[PDB]
Amino acid sequence: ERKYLELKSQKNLYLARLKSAIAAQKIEEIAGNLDNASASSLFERIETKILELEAERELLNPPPSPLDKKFEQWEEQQAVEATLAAMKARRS
Amino acid sequence: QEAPEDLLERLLGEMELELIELRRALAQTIATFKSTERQRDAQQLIAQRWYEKAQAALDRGNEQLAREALGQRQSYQSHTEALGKSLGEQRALVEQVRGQLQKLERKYLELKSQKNLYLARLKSAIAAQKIEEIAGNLDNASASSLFERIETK
Amino acid sequence: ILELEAERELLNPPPSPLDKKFEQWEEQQAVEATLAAMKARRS
Amino acid sequence: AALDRGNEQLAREALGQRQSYQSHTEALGKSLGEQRALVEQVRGQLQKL
Amino acid sequence: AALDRGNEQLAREALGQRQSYQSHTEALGKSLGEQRALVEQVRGQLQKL
Repeated sequence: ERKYLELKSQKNLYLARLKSAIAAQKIEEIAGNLDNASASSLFERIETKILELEAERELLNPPPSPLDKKFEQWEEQQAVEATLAAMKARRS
Repeated sequence: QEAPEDLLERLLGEMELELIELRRALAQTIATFKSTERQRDAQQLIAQRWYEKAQAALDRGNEQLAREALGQRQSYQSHTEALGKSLGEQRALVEQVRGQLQKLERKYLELKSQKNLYLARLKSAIAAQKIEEIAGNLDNASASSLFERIETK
Repeated sequence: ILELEAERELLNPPPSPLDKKFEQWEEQQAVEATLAAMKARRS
Repeated sequence: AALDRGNEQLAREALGQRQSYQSHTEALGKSLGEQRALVEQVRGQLQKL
Repeated sequence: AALDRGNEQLAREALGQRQSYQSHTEALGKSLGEQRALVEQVRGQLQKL
C-alpha cells in the first residue's frame, strides 16, 4: 500500500501534465492558422486581398499625376499669396 | 468555401474552452501537492511525537526507550526525506506553466484586439469596393455605356 | 474543498507579499509619521 | 484621548484602526471625484439639447 | 516612496516592476499611432465620397 498510494498520487500529478500538455498543444496550431506575423496564409491572404481590392479601385479613377497636386497647390500658393498680398496690402 | 472572416470570431471563441479547461485542470493540480503537504505535516508531526516520546524516554534515566522511539522515527524520517524532495520537484512545474499562461492571455487578448481592428479594415475595404464598380456602371465622364448610351439616345 | 479552494484564489490573483509588507511598511511610516507628528504636536 | 494621562499605547490601536477607515476614505474620496465629470459633461450636453 | 527614509532597495523592485508595464507601454504606445492614419485616410476618402 505504501508503494501503491504513492503511485496513485503520481498519476494525478502526471494526469495534469498530459492535460497541461494537451492544452499546451492546441494553442500553437491555432496560432499558426492565423498569425500576426503574416506568415500564416489567412492573415496575409485577407491582407493581400485588401491590397488586391485596393489597387483596382485606384485605376478606375486614374489619379492625376503629381504635377497638378503641386501645381494646384502652387497656383493656390500664387492665388492665396496674391489674394493675401492684395488683401494685406489693402489693409496693411 | 466558408468565408475566412466568418471563422475568425469562431476560432477565438473555441480557445476559451481550453483556457477554462486548463483553468480547472490546473486547479485540480494545486489541490494535489497541498493535500500531500498536509499529509507530510502529519508525518513530521507524528515523527515529533516519537521525538516527544524519545525526549521523554531518557527522562529519569530510561535511555533504552529513546532508542526505539528515535529508531522508529527514522522510518518516518525516511519517508520525510523522500517526500520532502518530491514536493520540491513539482514546484517548477506549476512555476513554469504559470509564467507560460500569464503570457498566453497577454498574447491572446492582444490578438483578439487586432482582429477587431482588422475586421474593420475588411469592412472598410468591402465598402471601398462597391463604390467603384457602381461608378463605372454609369459615369459622368460618359465613358460608361449607360451615360453615353442614353445621352447618345 | 482544496480543488474548489485553489480555483477561487487564482480568479483574483493575490498581490505578491511585497505590497503586504509595503502597505504595512508605508502604514508603519504613515502611522509612525502621523503619531510622530501627533505625539510631537502634544508631547 | 488615549495619550491623555500618559497612555500612549492606546492611541496606537485607535489611530491604527482609523487607517482602515482612512484606507476606505482615500479609495472612496477619489471615486466620488471621478463621476462628477459624468454629471458635468452630460448637463452641458442637455442644456444645449 | 521607497528611498524615502533611506530604503533604496525597495525602489529597485518597484521601478524594475514598472519596466514590464513600461515594456507594454512602449509596445502599446506605438501600436496606437499606427492605426491613426487608417482612420485619417479613410475619413478623407469618405468626405470626398
